Amino acid sequence: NANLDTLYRQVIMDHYKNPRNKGVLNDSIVVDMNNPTCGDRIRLTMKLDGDIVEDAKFEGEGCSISMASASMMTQAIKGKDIETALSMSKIFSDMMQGKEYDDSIDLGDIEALQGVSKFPARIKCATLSWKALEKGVAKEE
Ligand SMILES: [Zn+2]
Repeated sequence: NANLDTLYRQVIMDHYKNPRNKGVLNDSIVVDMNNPTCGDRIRLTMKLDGDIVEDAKFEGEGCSISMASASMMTQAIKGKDIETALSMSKIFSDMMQGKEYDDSIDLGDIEALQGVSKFPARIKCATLSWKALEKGVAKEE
């Protein structure tokens, strides 16, 4: 269990200390979202080719959970259509609240964030980036 806890922590820390897709995209949708209680803030940019998430980057500062989740999300949604990305967001939200471990879609590293469901107050952290995604694609309708 100690090694297993360390393995969960190492996946999350790999995404936190080696974040994927840091930065700001050219010619993109910009969404800002903040979690004032924990103090997490994310700026998600998304380059859409019509309804295709052609690219997605994020900048931010926050806890390990929120920034790791943003890294994993940007990596997971790249190349998907808006509809699929929103389905993935809903699947992840349900997985965070404990409703459905729907592995119909392979969420990869995102599933390590299931650990955070152990502490309910950090669920918001884990979902910050996904909320940004939804705000992003309700902006360009
Ligand atoms: Zn946080």
